[PDB]
Amino acid sequence: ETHRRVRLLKHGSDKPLGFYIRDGTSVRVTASGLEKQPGIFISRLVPGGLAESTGLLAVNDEVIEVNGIEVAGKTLDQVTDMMVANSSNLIITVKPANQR
Repeated sequence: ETHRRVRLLKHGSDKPLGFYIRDGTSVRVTASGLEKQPGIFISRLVPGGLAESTGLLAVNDEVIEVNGIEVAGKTLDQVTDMMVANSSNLIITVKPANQR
């Protein structure tokens, strides 16, 4: 299965998380069919940050959920709000676009 839950930030609140996110409409084949929906993707991944430190995610990768709570279908505000709340434990689940 393509997605893995990665925890970003368990030590290092001084340094940046090391990644940026982006919103785009993702069309996937779901139980509903081909459905295009708001989705968050990795926009930039920065070396030196926790994202690169885990190095398990890539910029092409698509975000599924954060801390156990789905972001697939939420608004960019809602998902960022997750991340701000999950600042002590940012767990993001992504799937690579080029599969795993």
